[PDB]
Amino acid sequence: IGVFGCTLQVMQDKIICLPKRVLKTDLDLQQYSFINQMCYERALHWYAKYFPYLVYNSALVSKVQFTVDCNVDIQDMTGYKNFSCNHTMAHLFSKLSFCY
Amino acid sequence: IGVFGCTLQVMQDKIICLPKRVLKTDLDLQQYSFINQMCYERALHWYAKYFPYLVYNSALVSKVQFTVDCNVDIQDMTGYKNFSCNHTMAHLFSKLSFCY
Amino acid sequence: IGVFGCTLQVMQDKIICLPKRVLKTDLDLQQYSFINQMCYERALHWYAKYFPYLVYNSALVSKVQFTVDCNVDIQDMTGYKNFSCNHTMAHLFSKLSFCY
Amino acid sequence: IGVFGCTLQVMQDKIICLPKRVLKTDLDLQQYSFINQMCYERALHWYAKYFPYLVYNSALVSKVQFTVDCNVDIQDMTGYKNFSCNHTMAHLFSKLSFCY
Amino acid sequence: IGVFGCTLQVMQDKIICLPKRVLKTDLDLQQYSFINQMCYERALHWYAKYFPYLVYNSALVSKVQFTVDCNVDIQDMTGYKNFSCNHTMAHLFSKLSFCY
Amino acid sequence: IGVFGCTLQVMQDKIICLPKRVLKTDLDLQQYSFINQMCYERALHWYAKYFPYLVYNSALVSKVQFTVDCNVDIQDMTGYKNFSCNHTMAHLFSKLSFCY
Amino acid sequence: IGVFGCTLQVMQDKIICLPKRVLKTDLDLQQYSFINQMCYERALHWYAKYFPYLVYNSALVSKVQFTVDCNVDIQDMTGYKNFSCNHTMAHLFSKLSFCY
Repeated sequence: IGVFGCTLQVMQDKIICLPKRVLKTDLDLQQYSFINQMCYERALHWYAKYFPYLVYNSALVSKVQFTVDCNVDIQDMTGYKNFSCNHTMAHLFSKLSFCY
Repeated sequence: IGVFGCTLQVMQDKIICLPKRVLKTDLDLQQYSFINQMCYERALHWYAKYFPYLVYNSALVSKVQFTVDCNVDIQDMTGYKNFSCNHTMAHLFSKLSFCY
Repeated sequence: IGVFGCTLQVMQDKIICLPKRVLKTDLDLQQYSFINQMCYERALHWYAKYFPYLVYNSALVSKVQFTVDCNVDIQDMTGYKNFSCNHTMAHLFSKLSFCY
Repeated sequence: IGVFGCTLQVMQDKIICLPKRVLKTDLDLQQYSFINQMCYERALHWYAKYFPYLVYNSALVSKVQFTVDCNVDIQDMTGYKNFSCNHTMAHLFSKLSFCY
Repeated sequence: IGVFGCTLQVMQDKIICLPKRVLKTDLDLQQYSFINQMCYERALHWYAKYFPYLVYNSALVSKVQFTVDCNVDIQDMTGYKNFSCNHTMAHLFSKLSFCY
Repeated sequence: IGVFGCTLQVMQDKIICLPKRVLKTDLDLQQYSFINQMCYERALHWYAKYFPYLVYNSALVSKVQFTVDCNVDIQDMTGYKNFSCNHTMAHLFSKLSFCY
Repeated sequence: IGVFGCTLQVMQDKIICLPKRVLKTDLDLQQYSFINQMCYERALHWYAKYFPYLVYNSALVSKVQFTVDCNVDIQDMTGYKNFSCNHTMAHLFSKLSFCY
């Protein structure tokens, strides 16, 4: 399953982030990708990233949720700090892990 | 069939959503993708996602429809809550399942 | 032929729809794709979709045409209801079927 | 040859159309593609499309030319009727046919 | 070599054209591609196209150059007639032919 | 591992850079890519680049960090000198190296 | 190595150019590609292109540098003559050549 997991990680492991504190946001695609990857690095739990190398989990199953909030310190960098984000494979990996 | 089902799930399984309560919507592509995946996670029935892993269905056949509505709580996030959505694989998978 | 037909279905089976009642239309690509799939589900005849699963046809050959009109109920949703649409494989599939 | 021809018509059989009667034209990419396929269906001679199924030609060789004009009736639909169009496959397939 | 030549022809044989007589030019991508193919058909010498079918050349080697000028009659069509153009295969195929 | 490392280097070795000293920045995609390449060359340590040719590291493991600052002299070229940059594979390669 | 070198030349041998004498530059992507190819043809040393055909080099190793300045005569064509340009394979091929 871990091999299939790394196929998912390479192909479709993407998250999408939009700012919360204040609907156009006047951010370009480069800024959007930068914010997404920053929130992936800081907000998403390390289990999501480390799962495909693997193939204590009792707390891990309930640890990760679908939608997340990250207070990424890009104030004066993108104009916002609080960002709400989501990623489609959250529930997919949750079901996989409940099966796994 | 289930292998074919996960093929369609990987390649062409996207839904499209547009707001209802009030034609430009001044929403960028990132916002559109975020709304699409949010409504896919919330509005779309779990059978649509879980079909390719399997390969009680009597109510499940009539459960889903082509066009759906999601009242996704993204106020001050994208500016709208009610979103009308559709995806091409709705009727396709309905026909496949009636055959299946 | 039916395998070839589903090849054209997956790769190049695309239709394009433009509003009729009143040349920019101030519609984004997401709205265009939504209208395309909506009219594909509604206006396009079920034979066009169901041809590659088979592989009464006397009425089917003259049933469909190249250009179509759909009065899709997207008023206050996209701003127009009447849409004229066309798709390239219409005449191609008509020729195939006349051969087939 | 005909197999090669079907390869080209899948990959590079694209025509481009621009309106004649009156340099921005304020037409979106969807409208451009719609006009392209419309004029391809109406203006381009059936020999160009039907060549890869074959593999009387004396008139066919001089029948088609590189650039074409189509008076496609999309007035109040895209804003123009007369369109000048061209595709790179015209002279290439003419040379192929002269060889063939 | 001719097989390799037709490989570069299918993948990378693209030319770029810009108008001369008078830096934004307010031409869309469709118009740019149309001008590119028009000047490719007109300005570029038939050796560039016909090389990969082959595999008198003494003057033919010095015939073509990297950049070209073409006065394509697209007045009231794109707004300019004189276009300076260049393609990536010019010096590459010149070296290939000097070797060949 | 080093072969896999060069697979990542070819596929997904990308960085994103945003200006620091003062949220739109009115920089095009070409300028964004140029800034990314500059800061990838000057800010990213040579070990990140040279890892896939190898396959003293005690200081090298703690040498690099996820987010970096790059002070590149493109003033009057893109309008800014200080940029903050990040790349996806920083943590992945740090974990790989710690395992390695 | 030369086979690998021509793989890089086909895939990722691209350069980026921005004007120097005077941050938006109001140049479209077609103009950007045209400027890039012009400067690649004139500025980049013939060794960079001719390396994958071979596979006197003592001066060649120090001959080229990563960033270049090229004074391309497209005044009244794109609005600028002086351009600073870069290409990603500079340091990579310099290391390869020092090894080779």
